[PDB]
Amino acid sequence: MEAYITEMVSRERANELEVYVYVFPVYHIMRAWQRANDLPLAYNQHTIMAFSPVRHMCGYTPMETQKRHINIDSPFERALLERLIKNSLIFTAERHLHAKRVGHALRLNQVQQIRQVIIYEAIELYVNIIENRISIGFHLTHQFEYVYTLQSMIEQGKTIRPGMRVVHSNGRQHYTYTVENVATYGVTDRCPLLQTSIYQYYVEKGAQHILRTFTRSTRVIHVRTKEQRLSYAATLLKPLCTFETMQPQDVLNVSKCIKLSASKRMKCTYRWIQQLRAQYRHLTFAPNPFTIAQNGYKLDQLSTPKVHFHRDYATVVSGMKTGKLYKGGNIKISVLFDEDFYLKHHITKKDIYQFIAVLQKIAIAQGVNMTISTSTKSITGKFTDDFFHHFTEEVEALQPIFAQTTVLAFITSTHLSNKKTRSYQLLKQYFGGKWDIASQVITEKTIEAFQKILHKHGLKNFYPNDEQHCLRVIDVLKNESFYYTVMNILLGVYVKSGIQPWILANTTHSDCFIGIDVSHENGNSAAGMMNVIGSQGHLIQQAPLNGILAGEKIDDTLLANLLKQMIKAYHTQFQRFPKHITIHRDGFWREHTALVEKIMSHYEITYDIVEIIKKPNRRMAFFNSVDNTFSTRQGTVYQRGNEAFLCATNPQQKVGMAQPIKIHQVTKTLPFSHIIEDVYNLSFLHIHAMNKMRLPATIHYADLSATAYQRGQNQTNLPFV
DNA sequence: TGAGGTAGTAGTAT
Ligand SMILES: [Mn+2]
Repeated sequence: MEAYITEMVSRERANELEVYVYVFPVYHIMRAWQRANDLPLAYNQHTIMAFSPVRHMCGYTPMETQKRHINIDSPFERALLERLIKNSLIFTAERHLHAKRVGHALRLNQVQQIRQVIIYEAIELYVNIIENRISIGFHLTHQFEYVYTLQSMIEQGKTIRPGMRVVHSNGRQHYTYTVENVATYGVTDRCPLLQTSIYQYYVEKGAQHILRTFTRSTRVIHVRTKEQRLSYAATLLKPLCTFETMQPQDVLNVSKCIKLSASKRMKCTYRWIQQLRAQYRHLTFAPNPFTIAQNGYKLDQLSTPKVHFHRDYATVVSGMKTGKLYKGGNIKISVLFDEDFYLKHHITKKDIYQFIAVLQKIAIAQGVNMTISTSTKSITGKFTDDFFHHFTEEVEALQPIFAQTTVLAFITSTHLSNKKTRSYQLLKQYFGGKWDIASQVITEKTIEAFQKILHKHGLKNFYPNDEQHCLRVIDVLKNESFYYTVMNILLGVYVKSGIQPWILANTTHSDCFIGIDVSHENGNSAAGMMNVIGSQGHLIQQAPLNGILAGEKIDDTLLANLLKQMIKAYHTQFQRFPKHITIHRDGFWREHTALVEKIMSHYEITYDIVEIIKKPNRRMAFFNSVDNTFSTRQGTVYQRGNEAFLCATNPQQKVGMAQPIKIHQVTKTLPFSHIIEDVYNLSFLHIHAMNKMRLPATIHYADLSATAYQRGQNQTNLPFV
């Protein structure tokens, strides 16, 4: 009943390894040496490192050669030794375990074949030197390949098209290409760039077992990558297998296969790692090197925080069941009903308004009183099927109608999804973007589910302005699974109209939180800076944060202005300066710390900077020796120095296994345990959803805001539910 | 788009 991680710590030391170093005044030298000598090597700017002497120099003379130990005071040599260890492990895996290097991973034995789709297990490896100790980390994954070549595809009657991505796969070979155009040259005719025919090229390079499969019926396919413009036969190329291109039935089955439980995933990972280390011999490990005791980690268990609605509650769900919201008020809603509901799915405006009435009756028990606007009688029927085909042309005149209100847009899913209409994108970029008008979209699927559940019980006649019937519907929905759908819709409306459903019951150790998230994509790098002003969970402001481009560091001046603005916002809304500010960064802190120090020393505020890593590429679990099963516990921390792994979620077997979060503190103002607890506790502020998110609010809402900003979509401040 | 979880969809040959 002990904790495990997917890491190993070597029993040697970084400076106790005897390595050979060559210095040149150099990729091609290393390639020639690997070709001639069959050894693992590594390179850097002008240095080559090896575990054994290189016999054949291939006509190259280094100035000096040493057999020695590395200097652990130089990042250069530590990185070089890490590369050498990684390459030696890859070399061992390729020779003694039958692995292949595909992309950045090692393909392993095939595990399942589903309708001309092959699933291969894979694994990827990481090497780091942590204070004169060598640590090896490893992650399991999956890969997919077809069975049929392009020659079989052209035989079956299909047509090859430009822009399709294809793969050349053999033993110890793997290459990725894009189809340019099918050529009519044929194998017999000489290829223009090849200076001869494909058959002649292969027979010069060795006929082997490839020319035997060649025949005059095969075709020649051009290939376009970068500028090389390769070209060869259709017998060797295969279409790429990826979840995007796979057929929906294959997508369903393959997704059902690559979603393994904790036990299967961890047992497979450890089985292959033990097989690999039975052949590796440059480093040694314990008989069981996978426990956290062997890795130097400390184990801590966190507890669930309490939340505040009007009294303290153990969980969010119970508080939402039988509580009143932290900050209620009045909400002015509207309706955007398209006649396509009635035309295609036989849903009338009367049923929509009965649904909205049930929403109002649910909301009134939570201290929220929302009323329908009176400007929904002039237009009557305006959102016809032709309206959505001219949304940009017909949207301008509707602004006075929907001014200062929250729009409940009832739009059919086809209009939202179809590329000709693009209802969701245009609706968001107009309402929330140009007019700052919140809106919650509901598709016909939700209303059809509601009607089906009504039909299951006694529908009767839902009279308008009837209390007994709406109370009965509320009671029947109380035990339904559609209840969470209703509650998520209501929470979205609340947050988009300035309602705060709950806060943290207890105050955090820090006084204020600032979250930075840069999500660089294409040629426009938008970002979102937050300020969770409360140590209780409140939000005060947000930032545009879009000048930065190409995902580099934030400019010093803009960062200075943004922290100044955030501090001023705290001072104005609290009438005092905060004692301590904790900064959460999404990714790696690449900003300049001197400006932060100067700015927050001018105001006499202590600060801490914390990095949160969304994808640590590691997995943690508890092994139960009695039953031989791996499990996971929410709120588990592995601690080593100023780095930690946190389990902040509890999924079930049908979806997979929990993803840990990695936390890294780069300052020393506060204890690390307090920082870990704050990160965990800010993840219970999912005021938009009934079920729990994994990241803390400072960066979850930051990534949502940045995503909204890139797409072009104290008053309302979180209109992105 | 009712919402989250996870896991890949991610993050020198011719
Ligand atoms: Mn939403």
